[PDB]
Amino acid sequence: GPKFPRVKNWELGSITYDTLCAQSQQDGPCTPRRCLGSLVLPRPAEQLLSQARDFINQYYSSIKRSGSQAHEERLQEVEAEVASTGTYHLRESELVFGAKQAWRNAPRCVGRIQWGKLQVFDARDCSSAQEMFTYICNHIKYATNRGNLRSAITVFPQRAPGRGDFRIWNSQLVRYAGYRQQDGSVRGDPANVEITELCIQHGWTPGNGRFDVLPLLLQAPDEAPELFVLPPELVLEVPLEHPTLEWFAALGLRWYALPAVSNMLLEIGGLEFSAAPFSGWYMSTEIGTRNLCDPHRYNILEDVAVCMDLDTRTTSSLWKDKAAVEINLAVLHSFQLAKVTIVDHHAATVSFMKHLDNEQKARGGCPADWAWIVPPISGSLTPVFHQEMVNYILSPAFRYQPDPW
Amino acid sequence: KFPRVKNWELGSITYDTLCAQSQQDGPCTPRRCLGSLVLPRPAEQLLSQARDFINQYYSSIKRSGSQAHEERLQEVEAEVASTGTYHLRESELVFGAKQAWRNAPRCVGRIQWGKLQVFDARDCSSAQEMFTYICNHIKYATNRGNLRSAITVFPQRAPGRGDFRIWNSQLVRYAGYRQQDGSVRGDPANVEITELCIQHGWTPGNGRFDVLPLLLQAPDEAPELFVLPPELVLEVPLEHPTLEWFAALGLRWYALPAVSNMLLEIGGLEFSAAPFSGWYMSTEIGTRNLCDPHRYNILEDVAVCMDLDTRTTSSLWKDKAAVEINLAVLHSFQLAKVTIVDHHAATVSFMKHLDNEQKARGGCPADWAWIVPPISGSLTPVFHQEMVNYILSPAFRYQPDPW
Ligand code: HEM
Ligand code: HEM
Ligand SMILES: N=C(Nc1cccc(O[C@H]2CN[C@H](COc3ccc(/N=C(/N)c4cccs4)cc3)C2)c1)c1cccs1
Ligand SMILES: N=C(Nc1cccc(O[C@H]2CN[C@H](COc3ccc(/N=C(/N)c4cccs4)cc3)C2)c1)c1cccs1
Ligand SMILES: C[C@H](O)[C@H](O)[C@H]1CNc2nc(N)[nH]c(=O)c2N1
Ligand SMILES: C[C@H](O)[C@H](O)[C@H]1CNc2nc(N)[nH]c(=O)c2N1
Ligand SMILES: [Zn+2]
Repeated sequence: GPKFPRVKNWELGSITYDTLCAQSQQDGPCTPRRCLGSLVLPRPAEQLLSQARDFINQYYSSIKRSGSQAHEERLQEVEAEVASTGTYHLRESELVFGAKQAWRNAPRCVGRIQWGKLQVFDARDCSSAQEMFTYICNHIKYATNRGNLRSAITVFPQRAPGRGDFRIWNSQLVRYAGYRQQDGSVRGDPANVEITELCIQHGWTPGNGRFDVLPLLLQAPDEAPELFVLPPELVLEVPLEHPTLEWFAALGLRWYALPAVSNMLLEIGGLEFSAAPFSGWYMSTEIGTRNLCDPHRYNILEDVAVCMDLDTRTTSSLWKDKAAVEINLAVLHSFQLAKVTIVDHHAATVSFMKHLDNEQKARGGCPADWAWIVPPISGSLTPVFHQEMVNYILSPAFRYQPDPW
Repeated sequence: KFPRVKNWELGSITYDTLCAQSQQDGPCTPRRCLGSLVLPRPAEQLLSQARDFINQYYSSIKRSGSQAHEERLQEVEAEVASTGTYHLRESELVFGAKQAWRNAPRCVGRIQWGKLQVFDARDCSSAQEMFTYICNHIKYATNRGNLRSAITVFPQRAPGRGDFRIWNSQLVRYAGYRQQDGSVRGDPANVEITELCIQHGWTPGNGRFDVLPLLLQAPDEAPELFVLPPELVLEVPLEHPTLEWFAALGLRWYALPAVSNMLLEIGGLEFSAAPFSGWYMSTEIGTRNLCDPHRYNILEDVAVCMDLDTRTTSSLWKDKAAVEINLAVLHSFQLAKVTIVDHHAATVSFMKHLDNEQKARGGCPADWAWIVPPISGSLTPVFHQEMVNYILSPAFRYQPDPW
């Protein structure tokens, strides 16, 4: 019957039609001849005006005022401003709506049940690297909130014609050092090799531990970046122990409480906020499966299996699956004990199914990237595994952007 | 512009150029991706597919462009022009079946693709004859537990008449008996086929693991019922290497996975009954068949036996039971000496396959959501590997249920 993607849940037998994808203005990487959905990197003038008009229409709808005089004056305001300046500026309440809408729009986030609850710090008055540092520290203090984490975003000035960008160089506000060795290996987190070497080229005195917190490299328009060390008491970490395996604590493993992405671009109504770091809380599989067990990350699967006395010489003992489970349980248990917000992959995905049902009623669909939504252990044990998903790009949005160097 | 395909664990990059040869559209468009969807959203026609397939064949035997080739193309041409259809030589059929398996994007076992026993059953005129061919196939493929991949191919679709079909979705399937209180005894995926069997006269049982009969159908005839002789259906009792109470759950599974409702398309010709088999990957039995909520759904029972905290997701009880159940399956198949492959060995060998395919053909169509196992995804190398999905022919396809 309906001319929109049919979407099926194979566990419960239920069908829906996504009508929201109609609202996609921006193409993704797929064509009728080939599906490129599994690729991680999906490879103005009047152009700005129409993005702006579209965003202002979205704002007036969210407050139920489409067609009103407040609505048509705001449009006229926006084009007048572009008319003479080439760009325009967002009201405070517009920025707050657009930031939540960007989270809500993100196909790869499983945490969107929470989308309506986001503290938006407005930092569009910021004019130096020192000041960014102050805002960032404020963000971390508020978001961390002694372990009872609160979702938050801090928005720095938008991109502007000619003038250089605001940029945080690090990919997260909290990142462990990755030190390349003589023996070709790496101490710390291999993911952070490059940002580590940049920090050093820029005058940071490197440690040599597995869990050295990096300084921040902050860049204000048309200036070399500057280096700022986070005060250690601001950076809450959790030491990792296991509820029954007494030796697990002796491994000296740890992770930080606050995940906070700092290198993504927040785009709203054509405006481009190149520095707009955002934070929530972790799903446990991010730490316990990916960060600790990826072969190219900490890679601790073998060491843990040896302690558990598993047969690591044969795949069919499932030593990998057993070790990974215990690591995940340790992460959950240690966060619980420390009273630091965290969510397991079962709670997370159940809440995402609720989110999908909310959005079906509210917008008639929800863009979602199945390969990312499904957890990296125990996939089919979660209800998202059995749920078809339609992936597409809406604006406002979080986007990847080239690295500044 | 061709796709860049990156592996994120090793940082290596390929380009897929094989996809340029795709002639069929997939479910996606520029505006939206539909890859996680499970089901799909004249003479010159047949003639191009035929020419193209005959060209694939002669190329493969390196006898391309020449005499045997040009004459084979004329034969196909002469036959289509007069009859609106043609027929394949046995050795072409053999090439086509292997190539259809090779091209299947959802298949993690393709390293094996060159090793396929092909039974030509195109001289089949009755359900009875289909039954005999189906038994030889089971007997050959099972091989007392040393499983061997096989396909049996029945007579192709013809404009004039209905299809040869096997109603059952696999050759071995456990009964599912719906209760008046909604609930199911046996395998809830097989409720509708169980019911069809009874309607066509089968005496039901009441076990959790009662093996179904086959419903075989010769063209335009009511389907016919046939019982598989119990000694043809090899089964493995499930026990656990260290948990003695596990055996007592009375769980088992059959050795031979043989798909029997898909359509085999070669050279524009369609083979509506062409059952195929190989061997199981352990996660198919251990994770999906026994732990899916809408399958036998044994996760809670196992967790209670292991004495775990059921009250909370965050004890990871589900993850712990799943792992033991998969362990039980591998141990049990190893003990009965029946071919099985675990998901680590399987995905490791699929990686080697992508690499062979890259050198040979310049790409490999693969469906990431189906290749990555349903437990321990990121623990296998495939998780970390970008994959391009597209339809090449020869191919296995879905087709509608005959009832
Ligand atoms: C409330 C707690 C939250 C949880 C548990 C959560 C969970 C996640 C997870 C697990 C991922 C995938 C991570 C990975 O594999 O690298 C993700 C992606 C993402 N989330 Fe969240 N999220 C939360 C809140 C937030 C917030 C506050 C924002 C921004 C306002 C956000 C925006 C994103 C974006 C943009 C991505 C995808 C990044 C990319 O495409 O590469 N989420 N989320
Ligand atoms: C030799 C051992 C083999 C193994 C271990 C294997 C493994 C698998 C697995 C795990 C799947 C996913 C099935 C599911 O989740 O339901 C699959 C899909 C498939 N395999 Fe295999 N395979 C093997 C051999 C074969 C053979 C011999 C054929 C046919 C000649 C074949 C054709 C297929 C096809 C067509 C699919 C796709 C099914 C669909 O689209 O629904 N495979 N394979
Ligand atoms: N490689 C780099 N740049 C770069 C360029 C393009 C993309 C990119 O990756 C994104 C996707 N993946 C990465 C992280 O995204 C995440 C990470 C964690 C995450 N998890 C959470 N629970 C939350 C974070 C924030 C709110 S919830 C949610 C999203 C960030 C990194 C650099 C490394 C060092 C300096 S530049
Ligand atoms: N049944 C429905 N939808 C439907 C229709 C066609 C196909 C389908 O799913 C596929 C996926 N999967 C199924 C069989 O595929 C398999 C199964 C097992 C398998 N495993 C193996 N190891 C092998 C089998 C043979 C050689 S290796 C490899 C492939 C078949 C579902 C309907 C619901 C309501 C009205 S109609
Ligand atoms: C190749 C593949 O796209 C890549 O490994 C993806 C798979 N799914 C993922 N899912 C999440 N949430 N995060 C990731 O980094 C990835 N990696
Ligand atoms: C919606 C989703 O695509 C569906 O559940 C798929 C996911 N991946 C799968 N992968 C395999 N091998 N088998 C399956 O049945 C499925 N189910
Ligand atoms: Zn796609």
